[PDB]
Amino acid sequence: NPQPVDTSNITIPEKLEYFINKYAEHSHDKWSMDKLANGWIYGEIYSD
Repeated sequence: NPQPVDTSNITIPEKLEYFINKYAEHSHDKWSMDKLANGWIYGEIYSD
């Protein structure tokens, strides 16, 4: 039985919000670079 531990009994510290932001630019940057490497094109219109 996969039992992830309960999560409602904890709250995110406020000091970690800046941290969450930073790792999110980290992830966005790596996602941008690797999709550019794979061939995803950058532009001003959304065309899959």
